[PDB]
Amino acid sequence: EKTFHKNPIIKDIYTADPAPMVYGDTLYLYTTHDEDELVNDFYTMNDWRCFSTKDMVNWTDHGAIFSLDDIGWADARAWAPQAVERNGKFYLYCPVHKRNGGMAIAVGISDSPTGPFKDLGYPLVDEGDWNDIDPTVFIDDDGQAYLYFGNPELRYVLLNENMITYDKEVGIVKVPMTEEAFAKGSHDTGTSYGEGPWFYKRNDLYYMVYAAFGVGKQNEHLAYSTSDSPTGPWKYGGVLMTEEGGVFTNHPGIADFKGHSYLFYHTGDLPGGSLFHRSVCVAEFTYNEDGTINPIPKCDGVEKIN
Ligand SMILES: [Ca+2]
Repeated sequence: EKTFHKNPIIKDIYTADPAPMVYGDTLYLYTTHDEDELVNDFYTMNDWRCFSTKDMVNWTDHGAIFSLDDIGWADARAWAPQAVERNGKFYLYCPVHKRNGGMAIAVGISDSPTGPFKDLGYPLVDEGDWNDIDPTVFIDDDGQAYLYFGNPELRYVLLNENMITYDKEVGIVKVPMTEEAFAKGSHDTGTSYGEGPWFYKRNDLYYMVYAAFGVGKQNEHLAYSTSDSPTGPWKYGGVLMTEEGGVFTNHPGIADFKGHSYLFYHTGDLPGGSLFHRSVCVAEFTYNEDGTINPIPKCDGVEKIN
């Protein structure tokens, strides 16, 4: 019986920007995909992948579940996604380049967590600028869903119950980009907030985890902030994972599965790995009693769970 799985999770394909979703007895891990053959020696990202597990050590590869070619209005940049389930359907939020436009958020819909996903037909969020990447979605206890996104500015909308529209009266809301919320740092706002927001609630505390840029630093680390409310005010928490052992990017995804807590992240540790050929990894961790989280070291692998 296999009882351990050594990182990186998947070894025959380069993956990044992990977004776990637990539904019932199964954890589904959605990722971006760094092509084996790079175009112009640079990031080459066309489709999204899904890998599932029932036990954290045996993984099933579902291949491409959605792609830029499935989105009629988008031409480039299959960037960090997140999926969510609601009312018997699965929604995949994907940041992409809108042809002849800026960065927009697509929503794909499927009756299955492993697709194939069908694009809505037009963008869900489309402000005309280049900020709105790396969406994260969470459905709160009161039934209100939120969609956060952005680099270098964190923004959100209130998603409606159908998950394919948002409240246009509230519109797109900007988060104040303060040191109080996101620490001092080297990103465009002068705070450490970078990209890859990951929004959720656990035991009456809300969390915003993100890729971050420290003062005087070039590479991303992972950090987090907290709030008593889903829309703030956000207060800086601390470092969740340092840059050590990583590549220029890191990107967080957190899930509880069968009573255990996991941080998914990425590195360039696969054979032939690099900043453009990444690999998703996972570390188990535990929360402090007061809801804070100590820094998580990079991890050799995880144990089977039941
Ligand atoms: Ca993400």
